[PDB]
Amino acid sequence: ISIDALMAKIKSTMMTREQIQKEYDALVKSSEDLLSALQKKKQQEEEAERLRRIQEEMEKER
Amino acid sequence: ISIDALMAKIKSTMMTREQIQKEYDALVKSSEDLLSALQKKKQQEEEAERLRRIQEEMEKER
Repeated sequence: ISIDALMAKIKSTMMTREQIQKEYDALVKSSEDLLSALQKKKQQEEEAERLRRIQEEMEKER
Repeated sequence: ISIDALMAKIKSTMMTREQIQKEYDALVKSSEDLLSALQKKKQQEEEAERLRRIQEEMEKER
């Protein structure tokens, strides 16, 4: 009766909460992947400029 | 740099997802408590009408 309508409403609200959780999870994963790429890019750029300076200090002596 | 802005944005989105999850959890608990009360009320009403009939069948014989 109003029990079965309310059971259906509880099931419908649980699905909405789960689907919204999944969309926010996908926003978080997307931003974290972009963050991971930028952190990697920063490590690579610092790595290269320190190594360039090591070669410049080696070429001054020769 | 844009790394720290993005770390803050990831932290802010995780808080929003958690707070929205909590509000939907409270809608589900609220509907489930109301469902529990109606199911209890239905069991009590069926219980009483069967017991009333048991007393009526006992009083017909006396």
